[PDB]
Amino acid sequence: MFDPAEKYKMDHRRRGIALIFNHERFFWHLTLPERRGTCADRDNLTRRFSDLGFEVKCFNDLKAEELLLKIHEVSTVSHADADCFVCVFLSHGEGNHIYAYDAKIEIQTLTGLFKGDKCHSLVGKPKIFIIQAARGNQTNITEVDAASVYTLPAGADFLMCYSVAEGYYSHRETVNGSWYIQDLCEMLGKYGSSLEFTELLTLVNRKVSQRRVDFCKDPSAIGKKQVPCFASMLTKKLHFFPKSN
Amino acid sequence: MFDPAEKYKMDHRRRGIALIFNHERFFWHLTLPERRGTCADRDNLTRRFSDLGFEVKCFNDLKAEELLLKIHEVSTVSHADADCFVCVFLSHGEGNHIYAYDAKIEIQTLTGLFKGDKCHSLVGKPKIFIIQAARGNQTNITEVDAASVYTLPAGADFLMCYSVAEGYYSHRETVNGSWYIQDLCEMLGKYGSSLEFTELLTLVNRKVSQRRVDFCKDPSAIGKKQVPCFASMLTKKLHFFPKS
Ligand SMILES: Oc1cc(F)ccc1CNc1ncccc1-c1ccccn1
Repeated sequence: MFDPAEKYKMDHRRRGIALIFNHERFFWHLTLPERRGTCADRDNLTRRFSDLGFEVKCFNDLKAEELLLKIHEVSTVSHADADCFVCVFLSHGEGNHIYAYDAKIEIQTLTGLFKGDKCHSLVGKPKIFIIQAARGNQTNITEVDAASVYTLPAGADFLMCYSVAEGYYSHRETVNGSWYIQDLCEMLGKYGSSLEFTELLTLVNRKVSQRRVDFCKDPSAIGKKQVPCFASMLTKKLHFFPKSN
Repeated sequence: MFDPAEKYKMDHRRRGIALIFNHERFFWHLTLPERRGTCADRDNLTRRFSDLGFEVKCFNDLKAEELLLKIHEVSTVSHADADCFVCVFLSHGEGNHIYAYDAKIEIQTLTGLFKGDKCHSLVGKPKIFIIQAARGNQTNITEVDAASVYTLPAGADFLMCYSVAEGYYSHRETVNGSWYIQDLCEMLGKYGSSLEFTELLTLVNRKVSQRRVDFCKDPSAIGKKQVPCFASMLTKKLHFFPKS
């Protein structure tokens, strides 16, 4: 009775929550550059996830204490009547860390809040983390960052989506936002409501990888290709078909 | 005109090569245990990949020099007439490394041989690495290893398939072989020729994660669940439809 086309049950009362932690500026003593264009990423994601039925909650430039407080709140609330959970980090990072305004936080302690034991109401439901984070260097310009955040998985029924893999480069337009987020949001717009979500992330991999880097205004940006990846521990096909209003 | 259902071109003369590096025993001074049951993994993979049209080349207990020589040979040969490339490591590992018989090798130097620049004849073609490697701890029994190998991606058009993620445990039956390889090989057998390959790996994630660990013969094995993962940098849908 094992079914090769089994779908996650996506017929709960609510789609669920999408958190977006948006980080544009950092405490002076961290000496991290501003992420001009991140607000376009935040707004584009808010529209696309909202249109798929998510209750989107955005937070701008939280300090570590506030960020840990919000994400613990969301993890200890009931998801019993929700299909799934989405969490987005738009920041700088290094290895297994993301930067809040004032300090780095271990990604595993954030994903850990939504694992089986700690969040019973999300057991067997998709938990999707999207991470646009790279190394902070030091009218619509393209800024380019080295990959820095480990493309780690997170546990049963987690999907971890990364803007860039080791040895590649992350691009952000200061007005239009991140290449990865622009291409993710275009694909959510056209295909989010019909295509299997990993099939859609594969389109994003193609779109981002096909962006040409041979004729760049800045000569030092030439050859710096971007290739995203995703680490799936999903156990079923994931669709975001339109819900009953 | 951008196509949301675009498939990798899988209509070349040959499917391509599948390498399987099978490591059962290790140099005494490494203090690594034998991997009893790995030969079942090697044989099960050989049958399933052969049935999908791969030219399977197996190597048993190569030392670092021999392993680097074989994999460099395969990387510098023409893949122009091939659909794709598969490479399987059945060994112990730690972090960024896999064990040959005598020493550890950086996984990135092995995958790096098949990247764009270094292997022009595989550009735009799927490069699939399958890694059954965990920490060597010091009739058909179940041995259990802590996850140890980083679940890293490689580059454009690579798919990296891992038996186990951080915090989970890898299981091997000393006769029937690894849980991950048994479930992978069952799914290749039933669905390899019809299903999209990442869809099939998702079935393997479910099969392996549903294997119960509450009533184990060894009490210290209770609660040690196994969850695999894959890191995709594929740009299109990957199918292994029967060739003609
Ligand atoms: O994936 C990236 C991305 C990068 F930007 C730079 C390096 C890597 C590869 N490292 C890993 N990838 C997956 C899981 C764990 C690690 C890891 C953990 C601890 C120490 C080293 N690596």
